[PDB]
Amino acid sequence: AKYYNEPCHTFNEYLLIPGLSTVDCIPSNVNLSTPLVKFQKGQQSEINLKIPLVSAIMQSVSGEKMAIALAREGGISFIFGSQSIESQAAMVHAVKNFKAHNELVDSQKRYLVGAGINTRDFRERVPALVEAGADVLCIDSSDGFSEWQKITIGWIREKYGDKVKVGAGNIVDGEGFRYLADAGADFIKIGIGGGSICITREQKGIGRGQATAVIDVVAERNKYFEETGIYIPVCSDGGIVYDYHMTLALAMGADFIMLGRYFARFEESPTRKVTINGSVMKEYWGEGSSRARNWEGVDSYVPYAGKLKDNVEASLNKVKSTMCNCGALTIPQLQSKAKITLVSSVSIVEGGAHDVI
Amino acid sequence: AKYYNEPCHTFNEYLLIPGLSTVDCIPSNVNLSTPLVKFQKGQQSEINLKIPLVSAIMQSVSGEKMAIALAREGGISFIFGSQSIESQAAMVHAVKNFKAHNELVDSQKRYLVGAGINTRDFRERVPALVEAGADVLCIDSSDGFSEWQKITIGWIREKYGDKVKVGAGNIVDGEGFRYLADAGADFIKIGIGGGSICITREQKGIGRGQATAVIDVVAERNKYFEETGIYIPVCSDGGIVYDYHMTLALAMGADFIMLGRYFARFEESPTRKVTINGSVMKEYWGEGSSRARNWEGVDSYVPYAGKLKDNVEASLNKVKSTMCNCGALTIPQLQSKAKITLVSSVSIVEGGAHDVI
Amino acid sequence: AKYYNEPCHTFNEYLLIPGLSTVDCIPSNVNLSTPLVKFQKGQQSEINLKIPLVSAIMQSVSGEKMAIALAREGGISFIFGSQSIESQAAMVHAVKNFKAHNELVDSQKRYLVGAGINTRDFRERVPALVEAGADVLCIDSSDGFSEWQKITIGWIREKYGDKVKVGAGNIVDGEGFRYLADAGADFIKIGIGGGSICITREQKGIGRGQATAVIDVVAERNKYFEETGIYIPVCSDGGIVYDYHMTLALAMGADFIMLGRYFARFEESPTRKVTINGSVMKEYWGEGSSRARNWEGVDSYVPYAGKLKDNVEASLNKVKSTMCNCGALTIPQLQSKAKITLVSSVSIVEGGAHDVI
Amino acid sequence: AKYYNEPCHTFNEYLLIPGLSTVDCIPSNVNLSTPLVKFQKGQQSEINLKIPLVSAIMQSVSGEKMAIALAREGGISFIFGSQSIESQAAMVHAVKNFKAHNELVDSQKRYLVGAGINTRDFRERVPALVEAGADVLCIDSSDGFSEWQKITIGWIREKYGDKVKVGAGNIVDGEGFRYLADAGADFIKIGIGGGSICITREQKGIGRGQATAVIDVVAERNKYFEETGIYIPVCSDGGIVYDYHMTLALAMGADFIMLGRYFARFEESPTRKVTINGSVMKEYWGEGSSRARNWEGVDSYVPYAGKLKDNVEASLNKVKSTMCNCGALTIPQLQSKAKITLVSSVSIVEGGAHDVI
Ligand SMILES: NC(=O)c1ncn([C@@H]2O[C@H](COP(=O)(O)O)[C@@H](O)[C@H]2O)n1
Ligand SMILES: NC(=O)c1ncn([C@@H]2O[C@H](COP(=O)(O)O)[C@@H](O)[C@H]2O)n1
Ligand SMILES: NC(=O)c1ncn([C@@H]2O[C@H](COP(=O)(O)O)[C@@H](O)[C@H]2O)n1
Ligand SMILES: NC(=O)c1ncn([C@@H]2O[C@H](COP(=O)(O)O)[C@@H](O)[C@H]2O)n1
Ligand SMILES: [K+]
Ligand SMILES: [K+]
Ligand SMILES: [K+]
Ligand SMILES: [K+]
Ligand code: NA
Ligand code: NA
Ligand code: NA
Ligand code: NA
Repeated sequence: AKYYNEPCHTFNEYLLIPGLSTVDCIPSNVNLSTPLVKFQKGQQSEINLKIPLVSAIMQSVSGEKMAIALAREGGISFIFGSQSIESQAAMVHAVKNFKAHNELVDSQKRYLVGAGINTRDFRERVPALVEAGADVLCIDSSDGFSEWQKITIGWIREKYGDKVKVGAGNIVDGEGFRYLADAGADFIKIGIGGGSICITREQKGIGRGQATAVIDVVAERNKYFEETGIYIPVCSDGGIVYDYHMTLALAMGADFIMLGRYFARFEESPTRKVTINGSVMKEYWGEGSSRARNWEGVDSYVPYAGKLKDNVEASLNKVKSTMCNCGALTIPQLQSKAKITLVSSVSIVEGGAHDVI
Repeated sequence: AKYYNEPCHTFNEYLLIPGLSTVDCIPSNVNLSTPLVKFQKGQQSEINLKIPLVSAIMQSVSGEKMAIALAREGGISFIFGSQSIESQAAMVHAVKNFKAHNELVDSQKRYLVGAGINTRDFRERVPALVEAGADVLCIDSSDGFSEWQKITIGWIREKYGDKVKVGAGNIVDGEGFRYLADAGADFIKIGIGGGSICITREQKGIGRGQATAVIDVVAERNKYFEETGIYIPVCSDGGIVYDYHMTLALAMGADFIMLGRYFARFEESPTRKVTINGSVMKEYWGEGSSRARNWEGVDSYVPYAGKLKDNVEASLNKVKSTMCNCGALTIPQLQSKAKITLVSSVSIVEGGAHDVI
Repeated sequence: AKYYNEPCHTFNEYLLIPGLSTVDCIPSNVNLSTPLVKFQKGQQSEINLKIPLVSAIMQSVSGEKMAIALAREGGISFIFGSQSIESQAAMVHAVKNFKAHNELVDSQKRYLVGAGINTRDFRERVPALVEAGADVLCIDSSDGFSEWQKITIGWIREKYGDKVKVGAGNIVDGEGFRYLADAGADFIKIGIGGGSICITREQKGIGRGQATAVIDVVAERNKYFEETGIYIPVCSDGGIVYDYHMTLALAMGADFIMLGRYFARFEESPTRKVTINGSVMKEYWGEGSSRARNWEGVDSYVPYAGKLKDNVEASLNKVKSTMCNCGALTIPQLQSKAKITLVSSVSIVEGGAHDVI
Repeated sequence: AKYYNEPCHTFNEYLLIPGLSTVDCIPSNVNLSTPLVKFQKGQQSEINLKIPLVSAIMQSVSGEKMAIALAREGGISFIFGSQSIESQAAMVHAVKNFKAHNELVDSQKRYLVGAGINTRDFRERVPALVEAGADVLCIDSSDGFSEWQKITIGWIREKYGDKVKVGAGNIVDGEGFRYLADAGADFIKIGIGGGSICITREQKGIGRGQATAVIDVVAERNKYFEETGIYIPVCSDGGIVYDYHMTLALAMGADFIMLGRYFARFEESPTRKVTINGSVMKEYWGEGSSRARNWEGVDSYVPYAGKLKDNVEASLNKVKSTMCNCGALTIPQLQSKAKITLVSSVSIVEGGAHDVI
């Protein structure tokens, strides 16, 4: 077997060390634009998010309401594919024809929307999603290091060339990244085991600390870019617990972030808002739960947070403020200048409130 | 004294990183056969289990019912030797003559069964077990790095040559492995302190993290094979808490796994099924407890799990699925291709369900 | 991004190993004097504290009463600047004209006092503080690695030359130290995230273990001194939980220590003494709490400790005793001779009371 | 300041890995004799304990009854010196004249006994203890790296030559050992902060993990022996929680072990046996508690264990059994052959009972 020199680490084990903050860096001047799909050296991506957040490919997260609400703020949603082809295409169509500052739209001013696909019924599902107006697709899987994803991407390329964009994943190391890169993926998703509703141990025991996974994949992605001139955006998927984890993921090299729990708490998520003992909650279940995969996972509740807009603004304002502490006005600048330290196992306590009531 | 460069680690500190999964790897095509006794380069073992699981040499685990139930699924039980010679031989005889898909049997279609022996009354116990029809024997001890085991194996070789198979142990490092290998053991058992009912600290303070023990012994076993052309199967004994620990043990190099608690929960274990406050439990005590060694250990209860068959199928289906994630269709292929990472002390939390009710 | 070879550590992870204690080292012979502002090689600081403790620039800590009480014992307070310019100058004036063994005073025998300033209204606030009689100033910020601090110090130098002393901060590494050193700071404050009422994670995720921060900054400060002949005193700000942490901070190289919670517990702090369920407490809130910054932080209570005098004497007696264990009669000697070890993550338990009721 | 490459570790972080156990190693053949005072290469110590245990220099542990009970089993007690010179000499006299298999006695068949002394009144206390018949003395201090101990030992040598034996300590590193070795100590005590009733953090913050301290001192002691031909026995004082910690301390190089809590639980300790809510306890307080030092520490209770004899036999039987697992028939052989591993921070759980009720 193959072993590694260091153990893997998660986002909670890292902190950012400030860099020189100049007079021109104030939160309002920070640009959070980021590429969504691959491009060549010297070019710009054909699709750029206005904010680095995308909603998870989950029944309890990315419905039509979510897709519209997020696109309005500059991000994009990936309508879940764990439903009939007709039902998914209907949601995509509804988002693209909803209009019949930071909004993410196409040349026709329609909100952009993505859709998840599987390695099984893609020959029928992909055409339907394309006709419905899907702007980008993404193969939804816990282990993207599979010949099945290569086959799926291959079929798409042979039928649509590079006109149809498709992300692939998930992978957690350089080898997995390279395999999907060579396969033709437009963006690669990183993360196995980090999800809030994913209990690795009680399952297959496959995974890797999210921080280590991102750092490793990003190194391989940068090596790949230098070798081929092709820049492939990567997505840190899962493991975001606190707002600063967003800043860390981006600083470590991720172009954008995929979140489930974070968005499930909003009014726009497709789940039911239920009031339990005085506390308004929202349902949240993983795609691996029996409650979903049958149309491996856990079913739960998340505290109601209200409308997406206000929460995203608050989260990103903190990200922007932190970026200025690090001397960065853009994500690429943050990825270049960030100083990231690991924190001791025997600590973390000093970081939070201590010795006070 | 002699010290080591790194601290020892247990199974809970590791995770598997996926490899390339090909279209031909589906759980149903995975072969879990594995060698039980030593053989020379170019040969196959005289005894191959159909599944890599064997039941512990314990009064509360391996009785005749267990031996039949496990052999039926492809594994083998080691009838406890902590009973009279006549009583143990009777159980072996009963299993071998019970018949008077994955079943593990001899050339006469009779279920295979093993039996534990001690370094004290072997001159009388071994002959009885052989006559009763025992297919394999195993010296039962917490510290197999003993001249007593060499003497026992020597007596068996001098009286039966290589016709009677005998495992030895337990050891936790290369030196212990080599000593028993040179002594003539047919397979060597690994593990001291990892058992669920073994409290190292409150005892002698001897032991080693199970993962480190397996990894070290396997390295020595492979070195031994290259030097002598002799391949000696090794058994990871104890420390299995979750199904994925099985996959890890095998990936680290163990040919098969010995479990106590896992099997004690089944209907076929020889202990009493007792109902406590609405919960059906099964008794489970270690061989070191006063309740047993007198015909150092703890006496306890384990949740009733039902029939062995359904539980083993579920566990192994998960192992097979994980093997496919790692690109392995067989155990030897898994041992060659597995990518195994240690996880941070400051983590493991991200791995399970978090920040959700 | 830039990474580090080792994770950061906090004070609780360290212990001091005794050195040779001579017959002349008794607590009463220990000198705790220390420089407050920069000077050149061969010179002495223009301001030397008689004890290495200064009170935090906080509304709930450094009022006029605190400043007088601390100066009387040899330390200095930094009157909070989170109030009107007129109100702050009034407190400074009151301390300087209060008289109208270890007392810290000027050439006119008046108690010394400091005052915090911000990078916004300094053109008006600084002149007022100078006229009021402020002996030293200090820019109050969580991230001192800013062009704003360079501008502020520059304005002060251009208007007052080196006659007005001004500390800057906070920083946590060599780069931040060097930036403020070159900018002209008279002393540099170290620490981000360590404060008792600062919850890093629930904020920006910026910071560094206090011990590592001090050690790193001190190394850079010593390198700077060797290069330029300029010695810049540094202050360890925040993270002090136990008295021995004071000894550690000083041993690691800090010239003095800034504390908030420690002083808030005293009768002289400007907060209200409230009795809760039989326990007398004192209010304590961070400068980042809404309760303060509006004239990011937490509001709380700290156990009443009584008068400052008796508590400081007790704390420093322990520091002096420990210094003698280390063979040091002065702080510089402690910084040169201290033997400091990190303690295992798997321990710390042996250090406290254990296995006894 | 001086730093170290590795953090310090405690006994709970280590486990012993078995070595070859021969047929001649059974508990009853294990010899636990060990030297108490220094000797030259090729010689034997003038005083050899029959068991490697000595009772702490504490009011709540080593009284006349304890000294007699322990000497009867082969160990020695150090009558506390935190009492009047007359009172301490009386206890020593009573033990030496009490008679007016493994018993530790002098040439006159009288039980051996030790006595603690301080660096203050030794000019009067030492003569009294010598006349009373003390067999060995030991300077009692938390930080033995002091000129005061050198002076004390010097006075003893000048007045009695090498006829009066005197141990010194405590120290935790090679430098401290060497200082006391050159000063003339007959044996050196190791340990600061490990005591069960010693709360390092709430005090001076001085100390070192006991395991690391012993290992380091032993290395220096062996280097010293090779340089001068003088072998100085060392004592591991404090930190023993479990019986196996005894085996570890000895395996790491300590010639004998000093314990407080362990002995306080016995009928022979001088404290009161009190019954609390159905549980018989014994009082136990440190020498640093106000309750003692006035004729820094904690006052507590320890579960009654009964007579010393039966408990010591049980503890040492386990030590002997473990020694045989390691292939050692004597302490020196154990120190030469022991294989000692550190255990992961993320573990230790596997070592104890787990996943069972
Ligand atoms: N285990 C499951 O049932 C399940 N369902 C979704 N997921 C993963 O978790 C991610 C969401 O993580 P989180 O809630 O944001 O921490 C998804 O984008 C996906 O990669 N896991
Ligand atoms: N300490 C005891 O009393 C005792 N009895 C059995 N054992 C060990 O524990 C193993 C079972 O571990 P577990 O229950 O499967 O974790 C046995 O195969 C044996 O090696 N230990
Ligand atoms: N986060 C806040 O609201 C806040 N207010 C003050 N502080 C920091 O905490 C320090 C006090 O730390 P402590 O209470 O002594 O641990 C201050 O000197 C300052 O650097 N932080
Ligand atoms: N801190 C105290 O008040 C005190 N009193 C005794 N001690 C130390 O603790 C040792 C006993 O440790 P323990 O109880 O056996 O863990 C003593 O031999 C001594 O070195 N410490
Ligand atoms: K900055
Ligand atoms: K795979
Ligand atoms: K000392
Ligand atoms: K052995
Ligand atoms: Na904090
Ligand atoms: Na998880
Ligand atoms: Na302690
Ligand atoms: Na165990």
